Amino acid sequence: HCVKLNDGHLIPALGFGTYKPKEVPKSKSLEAACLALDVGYRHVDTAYAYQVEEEIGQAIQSAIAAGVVKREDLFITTKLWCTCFRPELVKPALEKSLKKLQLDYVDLYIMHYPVPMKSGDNDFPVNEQGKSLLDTVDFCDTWERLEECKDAGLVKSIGVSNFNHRQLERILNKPGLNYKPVCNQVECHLYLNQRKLLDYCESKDIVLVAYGALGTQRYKEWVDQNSPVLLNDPVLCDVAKKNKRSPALIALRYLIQRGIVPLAQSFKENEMRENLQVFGFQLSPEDMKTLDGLNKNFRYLPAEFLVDHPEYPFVEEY
Repeated sequence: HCVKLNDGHLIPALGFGTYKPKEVPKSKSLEAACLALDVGYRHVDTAYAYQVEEEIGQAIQSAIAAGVVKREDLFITTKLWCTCFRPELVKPALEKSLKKLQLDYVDLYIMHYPVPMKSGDNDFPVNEQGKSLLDTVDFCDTWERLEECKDAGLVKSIGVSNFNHRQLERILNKPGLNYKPVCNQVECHLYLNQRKLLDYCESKDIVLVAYGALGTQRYKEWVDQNSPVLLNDPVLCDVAKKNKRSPALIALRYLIQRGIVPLAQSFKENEMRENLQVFGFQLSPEDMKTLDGLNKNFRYLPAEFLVDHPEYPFVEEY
C-alpha cells in the first residue's frame, strides 16, 4: 500500500518511526530498525536531530548484507535540522546524513521545521538563560538548496515538516520554484486531527505525514482525569470493540483513511506486527464521523524552543 507523491514517486502508506527518547541506549534503535525490517516495514523515517542515523544505517546495511531486502525496496526519509538551514550548509548536511546512514541517496529529505537556529555542533544552541540562539534565514532560500540536492541525485523527493498554511504558500508561490514539497510531516492524531491543514495540503497534492499518532502517554496526563489520554478514550474504546481491533489500530486506521501517512513508533515486536495489520480492516462512515468528533486541537509537541522566532509555526490557526 502506497501513496503517490506529486513528483511521481511512491511512499509506503505506513512508516516506521525512529524517534528515540534521550534515556534509551542508541543500540536499541539499531535493534528496533532490524526488527522492523524483519516484520515487513519498508518506509523508515529518521532525522539528523534524533542522533540515531548511524544506527539506522547499520540496520539497513545489515539487512541488505543478509539478503532480506535490497536498497530499492526501501523508502528512507531523513531531515535537515534547524542549525543547517543556511544555504551553504544544506547540501553538506545531507551529505553528512548520507555518510552516517551509509547510503548514496535518500528517498525523502525534508526541512525539520521552518525556523533556523544558530549554526554549529550543538543541535539546541542556547544563551545563558536557556533561550534558543536563532537565525535569520528565509526558508525559501533553504528550499532552493534542497532542490539542488534533488537535482544532484542525492535525494529522490523533497518536502517539509511542521510548516503552517502561510509557510507552505510561501514555498508554493516563491519566484523561481523548481519543485513543490511532496509532504508536510506534522503532529496528527485523533485529538489534533489537522482537518484544515489536511484539506489545504490535499488541494495542493501535498501528502500529510503524521508523527505522534497515538497522542501523549505522559504520566501527568494519566493522573489528571481532566486531561484526556487518547489511548484511554472511551469513545475510541467503543469503536475499537465494535471493529474487533485495538484502540491504537483504530487511531492509525483513522489517519490512513484520511489519506495521511502515519509513522508508527515502537521498540516492541508485538506492536510493530500489530500496527502493520492496519491494512486488514476498514472503518465505516459512521465510525469515521465518530472519530472526527474526538478532535480537541491538543498539540502535544509544540516545539517551545522555537517560539521566539517570527516563523514559529503553531500560533496561527492552521
